[PDB]
Formats: sequence, structure tokens, C-alpha cells
Amino acid sequence: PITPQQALQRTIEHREIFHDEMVDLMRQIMRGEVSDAMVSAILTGLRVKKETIGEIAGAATVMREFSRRVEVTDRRHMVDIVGTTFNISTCAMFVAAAGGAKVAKHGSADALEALGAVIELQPEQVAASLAQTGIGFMYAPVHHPAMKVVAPVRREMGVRTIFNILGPLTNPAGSPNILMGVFHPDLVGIQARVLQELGAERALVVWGRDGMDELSLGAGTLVGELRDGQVHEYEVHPEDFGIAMSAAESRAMLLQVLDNVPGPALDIVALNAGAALYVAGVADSIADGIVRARQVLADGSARACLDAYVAFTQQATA
Amino acid sequence: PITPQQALQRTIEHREIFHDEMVDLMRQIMRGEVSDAMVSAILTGLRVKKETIGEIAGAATVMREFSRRVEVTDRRHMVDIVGTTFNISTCAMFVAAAGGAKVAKHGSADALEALGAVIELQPEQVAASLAQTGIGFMYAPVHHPAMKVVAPVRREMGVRTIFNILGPLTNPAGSPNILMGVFHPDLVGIQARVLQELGAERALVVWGRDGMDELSLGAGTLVGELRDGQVHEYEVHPEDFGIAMSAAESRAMLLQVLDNVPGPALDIVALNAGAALYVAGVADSIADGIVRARQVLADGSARACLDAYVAFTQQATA
Repeated sequence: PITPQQALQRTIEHREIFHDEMVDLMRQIMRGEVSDAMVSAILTGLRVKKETIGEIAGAATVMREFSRRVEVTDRRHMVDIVGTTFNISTCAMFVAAAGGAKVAKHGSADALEALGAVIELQPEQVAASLAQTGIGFMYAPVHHPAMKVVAPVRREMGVRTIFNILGPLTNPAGSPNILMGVFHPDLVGIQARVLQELGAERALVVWGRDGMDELSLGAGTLVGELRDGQVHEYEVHPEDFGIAMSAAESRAMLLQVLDNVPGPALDIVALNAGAALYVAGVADSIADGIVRARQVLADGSARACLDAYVAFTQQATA
Repeated sequence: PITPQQALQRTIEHREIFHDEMVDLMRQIMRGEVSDAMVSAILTGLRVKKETIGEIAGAATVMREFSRRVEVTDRRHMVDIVGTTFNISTCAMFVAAAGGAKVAKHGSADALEALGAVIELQPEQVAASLAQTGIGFMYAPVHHPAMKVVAPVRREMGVRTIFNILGPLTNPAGSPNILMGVFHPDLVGIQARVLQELGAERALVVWGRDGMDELSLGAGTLVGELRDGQVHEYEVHPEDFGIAMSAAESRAMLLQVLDNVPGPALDIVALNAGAALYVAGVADSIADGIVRARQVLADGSARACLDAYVAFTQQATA
């Protein structure tokens, strides 16, 4: 046990709050037991000091506790796709699902409902869509109801805090494999190691150098890979994979991609979907993932999967 | 101009808020314009980073603006006595006033009213007591009404913040000379330099190594002296001045001192009153201040001054 004042004092001494203390503390916060002023103080102390792997992991453990999980039965080849310009990850999710992955995605939510899908699915219905279509879209307000507790204080502070990086770690479907885009290059090495601490088996954490929370087409992408109990950092470029560099209609662009219309739009989707198939265990390499991704775009099966998903969400909510 | 969010972001980048920005910021805070959560965040960022001379001086400049000043006409040999076990400074104030200083003291307040004095004096009445008796006691709620604005957020945080060190800097009577006891040895060098920045002519800032906010009798005392545009730090011991070391009745102890009853109680008062006479410009040295202090204890004029003060406060408030 630790009290909020003790935690504030600890950050004032520039010291880390230990994993077990952070668990105890975040539980009090998420239960609504800590005042806005005490929360903003603790969040600031953490931010000035900068947060450690232990602090982030302990906090994310509690965020998962307050999340509504999705209990999927067939956990073969899962990937949790998460991030921080059209809906690239949303388009890539149908491609990866067509190529053989079970794809869980957070939310994009605007894209799917203007495409025919229902968004207000209960966690039991997401489990059902994953089983039937290989696609699991998780509407954040449904799966993260306790975030309302700290929403006003976060809005008043305005600055980024630890909460800005905890959401992506929640993984409510419990995928062992994660594709995560991040906001800042520092977070590539941090989040890969937090994921390892949280028990992920495989992860790719990516930041495009042109400020993209995904594998970019306009610059190199920094990648942090968790594999076989180890984290390795490296950089990829579109040219490595045979792809040229590239500097209301977001649904138009999405739809043209699934129709196999060539262009930069298709290429960035094929790239990111490829990465998802690699981390899901379906593809031997990212390059191999891209090949698979292109084939399911070409045979129209990525399109068909979007349609099976929509149709599912409309039948389920009747 | 700076916004509270900009100030919070600045401390997050471990950077100092400049003197002019701090003035603008503290004015918004003291006007009640900044939410409790935003204030606690800014205070925490400042505390983790640790505050600079510029930040403290700019903030204290605003505290003075929101204070109710005392306009004393005869400013010869003034000393502002301020701090953070009986009422030593309160007892020393009558001794120093008897020895020739015009003494302004913050509040102790409990001691004086259980001695006959009225405490709720308006700043114009304090000016009158200083002119008549050489004693000016300033009841903090009267002179610092705006501190109510941040009192709840300070109470909720629990930890020390910059406000804990701004109060002693307010100097509502505008004495050029200050005797200040502090809470922590770091504050000796800090506060001497903040006082210089605020335009003090002379100061002694003291911390007893046994945890005393005054010149101690049970250990050495760290002293920071501002004199002639320069700050010098050194240590004093009771033995340096010919005083042996020493390891409801607070009014009894006070009263016996003014009655010239020898003991450790008298000695610590003579010591601190001596320091006050030195910084006020009355005495050539601290040692010389102690001699003067002992003489006004012995001739009963320190006692008479307490009585003149009480009588004044009872006549003024009728």
C-alpha cells in the first residue's frame, strides 16, 4: 500500500514508484478515490521525472483490470493492432484478417459506421465477430468505461501524461502478438519493453520518422521488435520491400484500396498489413507478409471480409 | 504573458520559467483564475525541477502585490523578523525594540493575545504601533487575504511547495533589513539571494543545525548574510558569543525572560535579539547586539515595551 500523498512525495524526490506501489495507487485513482488536484500533481511528477518501465507496466496492469475484456476461444495467429490521412490501420485490418490473422483493433470507429458496421458492440459480440470473421473492433467507450474517471483532469492539464501511453497497452482480447504505432521515437524502445514485462510473446513497435504512428512510406520507420524474449531495434525503409517512397474521401480512399486500385494508398496498407501478418505468426517475414497482403487484395478476399464483418455487426445488433 | 498550460509544459521540459513570466502567471493564480488541478500541477513541476532564484523572486513580487502593506514613516533601523518550544522571536521582538530597532514581525499571534494585546489590527493601526512603540505585529490573515485562494489546493497536496517559502519574503512594512529563519539548510543560500534580488539592503538568513528556524543554542547555526551587495555564508556557535550550549508555560517562559531571569531561555532570546539589532544597523556586530539585548533585559525596558505595546493595541481598537 501507498497513499497518493506518498506517491506525490516520491516523484518530488525524483524517485521511482515501484511496480507494486503503482498497482495499488492506480487502483485508487481508477476507483475515483483521488481528487483531481492530487491526480494532476502525481501525473506531473511522473512526467517531469519521466516514467520507468516498472511504473508503466504496473499502471497498465490496472488499466487492463478496469477494462472489459474480450474472451476469444480460437487464439491462433492473433494480432492486436493499435496506434495513437485516412484510416490506414482500419483498412489493413481486413487485409490481415483475409491473409489469415485474427485481428483485434481499438477505436476509425467513424470509418466503420459510415461503411455499414454497427459500433456499439458488447464485448461478447466482439468475441463473436472475431470467431466468425477474424475481425474484432473494440469501441473504446465500451471497453474502457473507467477512463471517464480521469478524463476531466486530463482535459484540464492539456499536456501529455502517462495515460496517453496506457491505452494502447490494455489489449482487451489478450493477443500474445501486438503491432503498435507510437507518438515519439523514445516510445519505441520503451513500449517494446513494457509489452515484454506485460507478458507479450511478440511485438513490433513503430514510429515513422515523418511523424507517423505506423510504417511510413515517406521516410524510414524506427522499429522495436520483441521476439523470443528479446528486444531489438532497427530501421526499415519502403525501398527495402520494393516500394517507392511517397510524400468523406477517407472512405473513398479506403474502399479503392480493397478494390485493388494501385497507388501509395494501397502500398502503405500492404506494408502495414504485412507487418501485422508477420507479428501474428502467419508470415515468415515482413516482406512475406506484404506478398500475402497483396494477394488477398488482388483476389478480393479482403473486400469480402469487410462485407462479412459489416453483415455480422448488423445481424448481431438486431 | 504566459498561460498556465504553457507554464506547466515548461516545467515538464525541466526548464525555468522566467522572472517576467512568473509575475504574469502568479497574478493569474492569486486572482483565482487557475483551477486547483492546474495549480497543483504547476506547483509539482516547480518542486520536482526545484525553483530558481528568478522564479522565487518573481513569485514573491506578486505575493507583495496581493499583500496589505504597512506604510511606516520613520524607517530608521527597521528589521523584519520572520520564520517558518516557546515564542522566541516574539520575545526577542520587544528586546530588539527596546534596544533601538523598529521591529516588524509576522504571525506568536496566540502568545500576544494571551498577554493582553489585540490581534485584529488593520495595517494603518500597525503603522501606528510601529511609530509609537517600535513594534509592528502583522496578523497574517489581515495582511495576506489572498492566500485563501490557494489554501485548499495546498492543504490537499500536503507536500511543501513554493508557497511555503514566499510568505516570509512579503515584507509588508518594507524593511530594508531582514532577519529570517528557514526550514532547510539549502534555503539559507537561496533566500539570502532572493532577498537581494527583491532589493533588500541587509539580511541574515539562519538555520540551526538541530532543526531550528533561528539562531540555536543546541548546535551550530548556518548563516547567510547579505551585506553591501554581497552574500556570504558562515557558521556560528553559541560559544563564539560566550554562551553555553543547551539541549500555557510558553507565556510563563516568555515572561520570565523579560523579567531578566537567567537561563537558556534568556540566552536564546538575547542571541536572536542581538542578531536583529545587528541587521537593523543599531549594533556593530552580533556580539555587540547581544550586549545591548542583555542591558535592555536588565533595565526592564524590554518589559516596559511589551506593556506599551499591549496598552497601545487596547486603546487603538476601542
